[PDB]
Amino acid sequence: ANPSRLIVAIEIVEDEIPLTKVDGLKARIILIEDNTSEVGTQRVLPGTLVSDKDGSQSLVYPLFEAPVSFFGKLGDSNGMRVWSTTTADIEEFDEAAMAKFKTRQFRIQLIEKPESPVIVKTADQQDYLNITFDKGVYSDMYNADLYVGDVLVDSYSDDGVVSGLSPLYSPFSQFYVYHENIDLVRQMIYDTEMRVNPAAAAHTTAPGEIDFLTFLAVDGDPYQGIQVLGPLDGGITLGKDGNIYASGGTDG
Repeated sequence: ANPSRLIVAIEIVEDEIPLTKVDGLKARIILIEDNTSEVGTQRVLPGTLVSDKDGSQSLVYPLFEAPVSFFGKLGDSNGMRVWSTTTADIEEFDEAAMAKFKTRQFRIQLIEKPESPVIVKTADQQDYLNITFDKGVYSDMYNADLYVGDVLVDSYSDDGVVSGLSPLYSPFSQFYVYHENIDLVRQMIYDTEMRVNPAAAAHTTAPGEIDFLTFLAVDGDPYQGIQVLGPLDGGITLGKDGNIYASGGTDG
């Protein structure tokens, strides 16, 4: 009756964190479980976090949302991984593209259980897809558009034409990005950090360059104005090994 679904969100509050206090942010990645609402209609809402500093309450910002392509509880076997790029790693990434468009480059990969989980290769047979959460970014390195919304489904799909094989379809039928929420979240972290650690403006020159998922700065270094909350603290670790699955699949 109902597809499984993945909704990724971020819970943030203002608090005194440690700076290894100081005034910055307490954040944690969370999943919202809803297969009822129409896709793209999650709201920013107060979470369960409170602030030791001033009694303020956390807010929860839906970031993105992806429905599974097919009915059934088995759709709950679909999920994904996501991580930001860094001028610290083994692989490189499109540094001039980022420069030009002042946005951050991310890698997303689809996965399936049984779990390590199994990696769903893209059509062109790559292990992962290079994306930006912003529109208009075109990469000369990968000669592709990078915007997730425009490219993911399409990339894990293959109508079979010049391919000659059985049409291939993506396990996720659409990737909806909450642009406004993301911009709201990045600004928040950009501001906080420019204040806390103003040298960080050297490579983080725009709010659009903020990694709001794994909270690494471009240089590779985790922002000094964020204190991340892992599973110990009600959170979810994203990243190369950070597995998240769709849910709420119903058979009827």
